[PDB]
Amino acid sequence: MTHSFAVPRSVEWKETAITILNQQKLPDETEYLELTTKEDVFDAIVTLKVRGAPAIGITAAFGLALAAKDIETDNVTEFRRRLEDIKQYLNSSRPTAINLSWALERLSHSVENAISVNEAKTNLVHEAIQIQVEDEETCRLIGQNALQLFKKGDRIMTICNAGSIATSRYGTALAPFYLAKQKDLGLHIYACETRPVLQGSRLTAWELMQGGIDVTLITDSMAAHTMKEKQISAVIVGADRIAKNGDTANKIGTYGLAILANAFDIPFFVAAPLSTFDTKVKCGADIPIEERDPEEVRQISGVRTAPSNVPVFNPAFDITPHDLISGIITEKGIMTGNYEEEIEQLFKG
Amino acid sequence: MTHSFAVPRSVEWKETAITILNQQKLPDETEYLELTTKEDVFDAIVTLKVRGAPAIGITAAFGLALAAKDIETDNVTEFRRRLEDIKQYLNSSRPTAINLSWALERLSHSVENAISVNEAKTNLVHEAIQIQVEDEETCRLIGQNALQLFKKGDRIMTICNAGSIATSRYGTALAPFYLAKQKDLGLHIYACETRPVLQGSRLTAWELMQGGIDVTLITDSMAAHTMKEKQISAVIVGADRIAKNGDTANKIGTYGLAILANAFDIPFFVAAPLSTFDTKVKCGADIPIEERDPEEVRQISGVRTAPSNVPVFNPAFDITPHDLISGIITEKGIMTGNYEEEIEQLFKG
Ligand SMILES: CSC[C@@H](O)[C@@H](O)C(=O)COP(=O)(O)O
Ligand SMILES: CSC[C@@H](O)[C@H](O)C(=O)COP(=O)(O)O
Repeated sequence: MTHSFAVPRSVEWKETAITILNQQKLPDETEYLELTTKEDVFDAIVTLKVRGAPAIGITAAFGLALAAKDIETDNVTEFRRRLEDIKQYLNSSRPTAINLSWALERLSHSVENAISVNEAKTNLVHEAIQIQVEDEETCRLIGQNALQLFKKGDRIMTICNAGSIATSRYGTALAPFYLAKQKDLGLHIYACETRPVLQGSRLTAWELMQGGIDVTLITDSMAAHTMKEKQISAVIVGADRIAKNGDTANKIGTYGLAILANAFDIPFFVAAPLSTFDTKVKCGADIPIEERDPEEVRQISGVRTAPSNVPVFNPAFDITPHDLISGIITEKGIMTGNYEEEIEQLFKG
Repeated sequence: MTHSFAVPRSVEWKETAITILNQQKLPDETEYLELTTKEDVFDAIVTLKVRGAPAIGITAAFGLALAAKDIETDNVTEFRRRLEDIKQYLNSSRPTAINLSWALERLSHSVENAISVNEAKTNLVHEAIQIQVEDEETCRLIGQNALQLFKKGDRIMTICNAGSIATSRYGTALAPFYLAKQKDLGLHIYACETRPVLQGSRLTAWELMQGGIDVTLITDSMAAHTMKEKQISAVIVGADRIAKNGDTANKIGTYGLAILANAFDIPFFVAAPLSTFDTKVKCGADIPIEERDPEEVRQISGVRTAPSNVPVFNPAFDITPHDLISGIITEKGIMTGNYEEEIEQLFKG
């Protein structure tokens, strides 16, 4: 079962259905759903039955393609007109993760020159699938490129869950941990539980234990004391959107970790494929930050941890300025210097 | 009841019983338990049925005095000798907060000249009560001293629960919020839920609303995004033990809060009575950091939030270096630096 990370679990195309692992039922139960309509896909994304930027893009894509089937039309222009309506719909699920819009826009552009309806449908399916297989390679290369940053026995801190179920498989930020365990370098990782949704203790602690990876859980507030007491070597995280300048919007807490890392002068690393980059957003300040249902903070896995009417500020992401970032790892390699210049030279083709 | 903070709820002496608020049940329900044995006081402390440094001291003191009544002996020296076994037992309760040892030690000293066993016993009670009545007055001064630091309409962030039920009454870090409320000084409090025990979520958010204080709940990981997005103007926390150095031992998370505060150039304040200072240790490294059962982090109320056997690191406190401290508020007023020399002057009265 220590190989489960190398197999697709988050989302699978079934031609007539889209099967997704239900992440809200972990760590307790491992259940799979059958999404059949875009309402289902919209619901899975919005309520986090499926989460993690890359995997959300893939699902949204399979979602648009599955839904385009029942678009019984004569015209291709009309087909596009109808297709655009379903796209806007699934795109309004969650704001921050660029991958969502990026996937949808990719499938949209794949039928711009389409000549027939059937050719379009096929295009959508093929383009969706290609997106998934492509994500698999990048994750694989991201895992490789990043491990270069760690020496044997390093203690790495991380936040949220940027692993095998947040992507097609393998993962991004957690990917190098699966490889290091392959190359016997005794890496020790400290996973922040990631409140309020707890992606760290519920998914991260879950999948790494599954892979026979050494992982210790800690609350988020314990970061600082842990960097000191445990002398962690570095901090590696994924991302939901990287601005043209390096500003990375990621799970809420990341920004606090980056400022903490700098204080302890511990390198802070961000790993994410090109699909998560947004070259048209100038800086992090222009990145939409999603604020979710407040009961997220008032309750947990079922019952009360706060009075009912207490007002809460529930942002699901923050922004880490590129200057607190020691490096960003992508499928093409590791950037360090001037990110604006690096981001660009990176999108040569 | 807004004025509920101005009345003792944490611990109350009853000659043949000690009544406390069962803090485990908040905010769900408000329940008082009767403590009648040394084992009870010991249970309530270890299980956090009563918590917060001063309340722990006041409560421990009453237990010692209470258990001393069972001591059968005409020999005063045999009496004190026995008082010492009960004292060690009560003291090995929890290690980090000095108020426990301080109160227990203060009571032991009250009988060292005792000529009679009945005198000594009476002595212990009077001394216990006096510690309680004195904490109330110190809380008052501190709320009134820290209020000088805040202005109308400014946002303040705090952590854990250094208030009304963690002390005799009124509280410390939270004291000024109540005092500001009675004079209509518009203050917006931002409370960190404080994982894994959630004293901020279940206690602070509870007593502040119950006082008409404008409070907003956030997770511990939201602090960085909040200090910037809400333009936080300051941070005020309580304390479990301050070394002659000024190094403050407080609820896990304080340390990171102090460092996030320094980055954002936001003043950081520690509010705590003299009984919380420890001049016997020269710095934070000399302060015992209690590590609690890892279950507090893997689950809550029987609802697990992680794999049941994932390794955990559960420190309930961390150390904030005096350098990251803008000021320390005591019944004596405010200290802004050169702490050693300063608290040194402090204790010569
Ligand atoms: C492949 S994970 C990349 C990020 O999107 C992820 O780490 C994250 O920070 C938030 O994911 P979410 O969908 O918000 O739960
Ligand atoms: C008036 S309480 C101040 C402190 O003792 C501080 O708030 C704290 O950290 C609490 O410890 P706890 O573990 O809850 O007992």
